[PDB]
Amino acid sequence: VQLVESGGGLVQPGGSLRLSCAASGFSLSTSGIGVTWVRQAPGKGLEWLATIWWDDDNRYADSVKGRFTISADTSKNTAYLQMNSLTACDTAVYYCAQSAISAMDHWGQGTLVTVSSGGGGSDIQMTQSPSSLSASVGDRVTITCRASQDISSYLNWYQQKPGKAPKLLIYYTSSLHSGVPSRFSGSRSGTDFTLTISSLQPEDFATYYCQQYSKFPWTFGQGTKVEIK
Amino acid sequence: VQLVESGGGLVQPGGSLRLSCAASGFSLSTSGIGVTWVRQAPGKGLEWLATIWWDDDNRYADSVKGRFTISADTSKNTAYLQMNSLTACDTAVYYCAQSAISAMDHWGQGTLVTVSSGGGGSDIQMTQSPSSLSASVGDRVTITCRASQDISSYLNWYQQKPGKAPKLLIYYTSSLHSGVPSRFSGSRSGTDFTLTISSLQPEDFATYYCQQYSKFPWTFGQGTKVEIK
Repeated sequence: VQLVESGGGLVQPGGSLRLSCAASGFSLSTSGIGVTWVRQAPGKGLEWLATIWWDDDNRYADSVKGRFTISADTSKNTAYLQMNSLTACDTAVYYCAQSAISAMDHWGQGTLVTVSSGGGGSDIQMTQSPSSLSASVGDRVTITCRASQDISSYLNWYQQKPGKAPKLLIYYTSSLHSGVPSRFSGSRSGTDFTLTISSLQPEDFATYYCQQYSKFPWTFGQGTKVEIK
Repeated sequence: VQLVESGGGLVQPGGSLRLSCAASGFSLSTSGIGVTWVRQAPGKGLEWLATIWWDDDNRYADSVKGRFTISADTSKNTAYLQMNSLTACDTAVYYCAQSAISAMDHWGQGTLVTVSSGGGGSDIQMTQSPSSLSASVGDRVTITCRASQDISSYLNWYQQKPGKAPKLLIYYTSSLHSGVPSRFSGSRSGTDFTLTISSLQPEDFATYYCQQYSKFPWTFGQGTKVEIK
């Protein structure tokens, strides 16, 4: 028994692909036989996606429901996975496997599906430090942010409280947004950027984010949570 | 200036939603004005999605390209995010924000979009231990796996080598797949399951996965990598 897989490749987001899985040495119409699709994102584990049985019964995972359909064509003795409206989160090696009556056997060799519209470059990665800090009212607080490439001074800082939308604090590295208290300031060293709170006030416990706009895509740091001691 | 957001909610995978963002105190047609959409997955940071400017220029992130479209309706002074073919990975609070000429200001209050077809229950979570182990040829090796609920004996074990498809080793807790060497065995204690390799051979360095089939969705453990010392 063999399952001979084909299809896959690099496709733009929103696009569609059909994977095929030709059965050899058994018939998809035989009572007890099912075909299952499983995927494995790069560096990750195994995720079940869908199973279809000889009697038409079928199940789908929520990760593909409403977008992918599984089928078995008894005239070609081939199973298919029709993927529509693909996203970057669907990037993975996709396997078909024989199910029988219950365990997955005789897996296909897998095919990589990568969903991307990008060139070969990388987005600008913003790294903040620390990811959390503890402070008391009255403390001086400094938060740092660095970019994976030169962004000149095209950096903004935002504050976000739980359950609230972000608020702009500083634009273009050092310009205080009008209405924001002057205890907030921003600076850069040419390797890094710093947000300083000269004397922390009770209303300043929040999460702070940097954001570059040197180029699209605009990207944010991971956030720094300023928490009470 | 205010941006008044509306829309969102709980929607099935593959479905569509339109978010709205009504401008107050400024006009979307004014030179220099843009509207940007940003999202925040539960517990995570901020992700830029798309910007549209008064002069029609626009940019989209790869995470939404081909599926979502942004627009500005000058007759209603309202901006929109049309979301199509939604996935679970799109679950997040979505914000609109005013851009101007460059920083995001006057953010909307955010709306939660949750993409799910599920009831209120949880999938069965399989936890293996350890996630990696070091061994020498000839060693006895034991790998454990537990389920977040009672799966009886409906558990399989698989082996996966780099670049290869998984291979079934044991089904229904303790049944060796024919052709697999007898040094592999499986057992259960009623709280846990164990895969044992009585004497590790060079061909056994691989990653091992457990998998439950008590119910759909079928779920896998995170894997245990058996590596050389």
